[PDB]
Amino acid sequence: SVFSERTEESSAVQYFQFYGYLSQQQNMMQDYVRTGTYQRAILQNHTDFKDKIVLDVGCGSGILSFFAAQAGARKIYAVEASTMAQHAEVLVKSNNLTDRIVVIPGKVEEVSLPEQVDIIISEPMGYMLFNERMLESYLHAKKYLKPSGNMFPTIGDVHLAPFTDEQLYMEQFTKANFWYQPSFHGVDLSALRGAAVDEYFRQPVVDTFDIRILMAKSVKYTVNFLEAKEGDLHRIEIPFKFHMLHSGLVHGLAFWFDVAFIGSIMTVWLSTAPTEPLTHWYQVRCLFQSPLFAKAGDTLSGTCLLIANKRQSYDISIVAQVDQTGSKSSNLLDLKNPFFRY
Amino acid sequence: RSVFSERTEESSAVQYFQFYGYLSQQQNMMQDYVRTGTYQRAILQNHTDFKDKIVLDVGCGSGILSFFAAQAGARKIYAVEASTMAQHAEVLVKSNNLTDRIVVIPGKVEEVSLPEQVDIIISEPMGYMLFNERMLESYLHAKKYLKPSGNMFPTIGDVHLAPFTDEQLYMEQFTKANFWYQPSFHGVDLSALRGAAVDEYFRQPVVDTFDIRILMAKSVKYTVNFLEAKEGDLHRIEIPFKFHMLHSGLVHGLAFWFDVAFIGSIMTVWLSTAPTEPLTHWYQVRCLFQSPLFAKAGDTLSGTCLLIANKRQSYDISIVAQVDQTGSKSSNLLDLKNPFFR
Amino acid sequence: RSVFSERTEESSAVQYFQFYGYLSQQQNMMQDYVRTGTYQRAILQNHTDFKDKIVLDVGCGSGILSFFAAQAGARKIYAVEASTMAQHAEVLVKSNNLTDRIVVIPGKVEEVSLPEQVDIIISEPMGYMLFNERMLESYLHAKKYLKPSGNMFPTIGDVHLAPFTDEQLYMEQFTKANFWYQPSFHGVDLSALRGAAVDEYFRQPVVDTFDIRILMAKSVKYTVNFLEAKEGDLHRIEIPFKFHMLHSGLVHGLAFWFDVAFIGSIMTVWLSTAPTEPLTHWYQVRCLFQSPLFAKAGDTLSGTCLLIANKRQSYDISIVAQVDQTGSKSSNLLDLKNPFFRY
Amino acid sequence: SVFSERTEESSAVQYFQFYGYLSQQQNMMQDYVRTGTYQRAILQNHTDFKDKIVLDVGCGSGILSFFAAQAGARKIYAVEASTMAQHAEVLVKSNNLTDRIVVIPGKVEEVSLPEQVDIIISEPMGYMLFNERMLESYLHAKKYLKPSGNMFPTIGDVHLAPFTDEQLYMEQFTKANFWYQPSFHGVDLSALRGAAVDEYFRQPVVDTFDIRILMAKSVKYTVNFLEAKEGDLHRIEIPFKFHMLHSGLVHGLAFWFDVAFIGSIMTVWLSTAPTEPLTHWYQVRCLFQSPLFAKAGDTLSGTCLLIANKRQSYDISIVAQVDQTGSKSSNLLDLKNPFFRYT
Ligand SMILES: COC(=O)c1cc(O)c2cc(NC(=O)NCCCCNC(=N)NC/C=C/[C@H]3O[C@@H](n4cnc5c(N)ncnc54)[C@H](O)[C@@H]3O)ccc2c1
Ligand SMILES: COC(=O)c1cc(O)c2cc(NC(=O)NCCCCNC(=N)NC/C=C/[C@H]3O[C@@H](n4cnc5c(N)ncnc54)[C@H](O)[C@@H]3O)ccc2c1
Ligand SMILES: COC(=O)c1cc(O)c2cc(NC(=O)NCCCCNC(=N)NC/C=C/[C@H]3O[C@@H](n4cnc5c(N)ncnc54)[C@H](O)[C@@H]3O)ccc2c1
Ligand SMILES: COC(=O)c1cc(O)c2cc(NC(=O)NCCCCNC(=N)NC/C=C/[C@H]3O[C@@H](n4cnc5c(N)ncnc54)[C@H](O)[C@@H]3O)ccc2c1
Repeated sequence: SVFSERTEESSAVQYFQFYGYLSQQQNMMQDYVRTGTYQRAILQNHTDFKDKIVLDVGCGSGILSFFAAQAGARKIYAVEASTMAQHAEVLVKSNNLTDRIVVIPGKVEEVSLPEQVDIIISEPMGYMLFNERMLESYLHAKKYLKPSGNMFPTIGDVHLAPFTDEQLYMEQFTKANFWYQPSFHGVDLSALRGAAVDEYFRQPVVDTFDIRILMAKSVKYTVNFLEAKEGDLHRIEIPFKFHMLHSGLVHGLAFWFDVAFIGSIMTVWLSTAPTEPLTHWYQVRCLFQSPLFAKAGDTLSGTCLLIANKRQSYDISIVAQVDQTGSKSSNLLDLKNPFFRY
Repeated sequence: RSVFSERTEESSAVQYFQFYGYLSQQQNMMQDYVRTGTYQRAILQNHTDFKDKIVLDVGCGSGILSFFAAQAGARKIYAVEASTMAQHAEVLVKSNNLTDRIVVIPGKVEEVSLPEQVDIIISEPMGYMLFNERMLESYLHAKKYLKPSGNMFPTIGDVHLAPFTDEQLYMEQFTKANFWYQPSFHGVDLSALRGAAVDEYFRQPVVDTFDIRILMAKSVKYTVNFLEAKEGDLHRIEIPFKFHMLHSGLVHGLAFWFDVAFIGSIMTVWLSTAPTEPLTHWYQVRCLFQSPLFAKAGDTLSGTCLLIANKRQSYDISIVAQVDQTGSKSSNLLDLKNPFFR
Repeated sequence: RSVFSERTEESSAVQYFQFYGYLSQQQNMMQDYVRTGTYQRAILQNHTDFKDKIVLDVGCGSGILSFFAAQAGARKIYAVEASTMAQHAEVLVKSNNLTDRIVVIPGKVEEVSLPEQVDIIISEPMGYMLFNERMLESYLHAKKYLKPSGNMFPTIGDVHLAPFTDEQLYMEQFTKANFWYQPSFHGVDLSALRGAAVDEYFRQPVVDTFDIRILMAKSVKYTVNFLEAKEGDLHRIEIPFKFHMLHSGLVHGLAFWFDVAFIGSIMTVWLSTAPTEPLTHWYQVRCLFQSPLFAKAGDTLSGTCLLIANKRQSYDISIVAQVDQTGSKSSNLLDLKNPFFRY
Repeated sequence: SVFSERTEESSAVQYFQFYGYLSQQQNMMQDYVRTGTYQRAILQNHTDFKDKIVLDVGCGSGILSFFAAQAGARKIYAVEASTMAQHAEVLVKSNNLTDRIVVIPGKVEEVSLPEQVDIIISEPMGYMLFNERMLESYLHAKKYLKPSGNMFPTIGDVHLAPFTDEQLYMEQFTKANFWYQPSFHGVDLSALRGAAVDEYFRQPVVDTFDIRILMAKSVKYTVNFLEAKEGDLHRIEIPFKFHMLHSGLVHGLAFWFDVAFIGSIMTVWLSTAPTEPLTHWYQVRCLFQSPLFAKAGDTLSGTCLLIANKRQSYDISIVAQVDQTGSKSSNLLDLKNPFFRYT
């Protein structure tokens, strides 16, 4: 299948094992911004659901399918590949909805659906939007979507902005300097210090921060889920030209995302921005190896290149320069192995 | 088709060795002064066990124990390591001018070939609750390279189990599970999953430390003598216990810690992870009962702790316990692979 | 087959009047200075409502309110009491040389005969949560003896409801019920009864006091006007509510208190059992939800509190509540007759 | 029936309602002395149960029946009159014992059993042993007992001893003196002071005490359950002659009880004595209206007369004198209305 071809088995096993835990479902469900917004998006756009056929991609415990049911869906196919599928079945029976919600265990790339659907619902967003590569499963599911069918969410906006955080930058060196000692219990560890620094710099930092560290208005990269193909997410090139609002050292780029549910009655937004209440997605920061000095009114230009890998994540390549001085910085980061700093 | 590969799922092995490939994890272990200092003291104070001897270091990581063996006058030390840390160990051996004495051999100790038999094996094979990671088996497997009358460091391991009362720990885990009691979470009845949620939460061993005043009886000790034991002995570990209750109250579960002893020619040195001793990176481990047992001071609490090895480099733990005077019984099944770090 | 006997099981009536027969219980009530002092102030400061008037004292107990009516210049006071306390009231009337003004009439006010109509009725008919004991109906029944211009003291009653958060109260009741979770209590599996145990514990309204900082929204008020109401109005009491949440958190249930007003010709005097006011022997009452509802500040929590009168001189309480924004719902059934005294 | 003839309906309703609550079962079950001793008595005398037919009188949740089952009983009839019967049925099913434990709802005086039993088990003891008059239901149940048959418990011993407790005595007057005031909000209450004192003195005091208040070795009254007839408990006369071990004022008599399970293998005792760990039976003290002065070596003689009433309790008459001085005291107490003093 399409899933198996783009995914290493060792990664898939661990991934679905993780999503098998009720504790993880509870964690997601307790995020009121997440759960409450999905409910509002679905219920306030009830005419998009009333007597319609629905597909729920990666349904977990089934919450979104129950929201679809509350909004009057005739039939809902809830697909889930983890062992959570069996717990969803239990809930469907206990809530007397066996006639309306049909749980289908398996990958959405592998299962068969009996009929085409009017609307697809899912929560395919990982850290930095793209992590987990579930957006591709969501897009793959459009083979089951009728012409003029809708998708919830309809679009996703990834936001990038440059930040200054001297303490975050310096912390990498302080940690690595453990190895810069000539007699640790009689052993000279200094030769490994450079390797430790490299290791810490490969890790994107998952944490939140005060918005006062942001040095320019964000640049937005939009994926329209109605129009996009799976293929569009294998190589994601995000050019940026930031107009600097403050002078100082730029230590890296900060990432967050919004999604929009574009219904017939209204558009509802779910934001993970640092200006908004914290979600279980937090925000993500990728450091530069060396900070770039910019003055207010300079432009900081470059590219963020995300290359999909077989571990259900991305290799991140960031190149940036201050156009006025020609000072340049790169970094290469492994999105699969983030540092949780919070 | 090696012994390691036969008892280990590939997905588990990949993740395991990836984890131990990170310098940050080496640093974490090395910064435990009780662990690093005690290993150094054990080796150096028993220098005649090392002077002009051949040594095998099983799972050497960064190589620290091999450097200690060298400081104590070892003629030759084979340092085996299966993670990518092997390459960093090589770097340190060169940078410390010890290429004549320390030979790094990358690979699993079950798979590599050594040119000669050794006088002594050194390792840190202990995981959480001693047994986790199933590295004790690799350590014992390595005895095929040990000369007759060869020694092992550590020489023996003692696991200790004792009943505890901790209402706050119990209520915390119970309170989390009770999230799934709600009849109307955004209009959805979750209560059918409540039993399954409780099972999941109570299946997790709790890794943290505690005041010794929670212990309700003198510990029971199970000893593994590394000189005598075979790999096979660790596939199924049955630990009988009969506790003489020193205090009345609710027993919420069993607490576990371990000591190891380095039995040298000059002296015996102990490394203890007991709650009476300074904290180590092993902490201590508590297995909760789903329902606490009431006992009076002077009652006996008897039963069995059964550890069954699995292919994820850990153990399924079965605990059966009863208050003999009343016949109040509790049985519980825990997944040592998925601990809760408090 | 009086009105009292028809609405009341004999076993409940026996126990009820036996309880109110004890001097120790009278002392308990009389020692509440807020209660005794406020009744005295209401009566004495409205002396022209009593001066040379005929008075009925419904459920007079030891007779204290009748003595207050006498101090305020009443010509004649009929003091009705169904418990054996009637005989102790007679003793006090003689010992205080008021035999010419206070006439004790033993029996239920639904059963006795009074020789004439009265200008004003006085009583303390309020139980826990106002309605408990169903004495408000005896008080209203007594209006058959009231002249057209006639007044009532108290004149009106306001019941207040507000949502509260109290994790410790919730966990306490839950922790007690969880005794019945054990799979091996001396070798016996009790877990099949766990649901029934929880129902039983959560069916009990909690009588005690609390800090007002647990209240999560402004109270909703339900008013009974004693001058206008009929006995029948109290058989089924429906209290709708729509709370505008002032704080985010888990709502563990609803808190209840009441005020009564003595609306006299000279002034109105209030007796409040609110948690903002000094403690009375009525305390306050909390009905827990079996499962708490999460609300955010600015949500609305709407539903109904339905009180259905029973033959045990109390009410079956039905509470249905939902957070409108999420549709999270809780319904609960409580036995007001069997409260848990937590103080 | 025999139960209905000796019991007022209003008393029976309230009584069985009380025992219907899981909270009350839990209270009793959590008494480790009670539950643990019953289990030990049954299990350590397993040959009295192995393949035998058993009757469990007033089984409540069924715990004693489950102990009988653990000891190898072939069949157990568990009789219970409260709504707890239905909860017991649930536990029998949940513990897969429907083939061995048969719950029979109703009064043991009214139900039918299909066959005679080898042994009766029960917990018929109330406060001071006799309260609740359940001992009579237990004895009544012997109509179902085979000739060889045993009873668990087999015998009950009530203990009486004189005590000195000045603070307990004085406390009655301090409480009553609330009424000894000439102007309580303008009302002279003093006429009721004597009546308040009388009321407090009619109540037996349920709490525990240090054994150092006891002024003489206890006197024992034994009921042998194998031999006694229901009738024997309608009028219980307990003569006493105490040989005073200490000088001082005797303020009343203290009561506790032991029961013995006399099995084939061993005798097991359950004691509620003040020398033993506290149980949910506590101990009971009946005050004298006036204390008696005695010197060490004097004899304090008299009678405790318990007269059964239709409220499932006893009217207690206590008469005592110091033989050397002829100083005499009486008291009359209502066992149905005890004062729970324990804090
Ligand atoms: C190498 O090791 C590491 O370095 C590692 C290892 C780890 O495990 C780590 C875990 C971390 N945890 C963490 O904080 N994550 C944040 C998540 C927040 C946002 N959550 C989501 N909304 N998730 C998306 C929803 C998914 C659902 O859809 C189902 N589904 C997926 N695909 C299919 C398909 N094809 N067909 C059918 N159903 C499918 C799936 O099963 C779920 O139910 C952090 C770091 C780690 C590092
Ligand atoms: C939420 O996420 C989870 O679910 C999760 C779950 C978890 O359990 C987690 C556990 C955590 N930490 C942890 O465990 N701390 C206690 C251990 C401290 C001390 N460790 C040891 N001394 N271990 C043994 C030494 C091994 C060395 O030997 C090498 N080696 C092994 N085998 C062989 C072989 N056959 N041949 C050759 N070399 C071999 C290996 O590469 C190493 O260098 C942290 C996070 C977790 C998260
Ligand atoms: C077993 O444990 C339980 O289950 C339980 C359950 C409980 O509820 C418990 C309640 C407790 N205490 C309590 O409630 N405290 C504060 C609230 C009381 C505030 N006092 C009042 N104002 N009440 C109303 C006034 C009545 C007077 O009027 C007389 N009267 C009534 N009706 C008529 C009639 N038709 N005709 C003529 N006279 C009548 C009556 O005889 C009195 O003299 C304590 C323990 C409990 C235990
Ligand atoms: C309003 O406040 C008050 O005025 C008040 C006044 C009070 O006195 C209070 C007393 C309190 N506590 C108390 O008493 N503690 C001492 C007793 C502890 C040990 N109890 C027993 N073992 N009881 C004997 C066994 C009974 C079981 O046998 C069943 N059963 C009985 N007869 C029959 C029959 N004929 N047929 C079939 N089944 C029958 C019955 O249903 C039960 O399951 C608490 C509160 C109070 C409040």
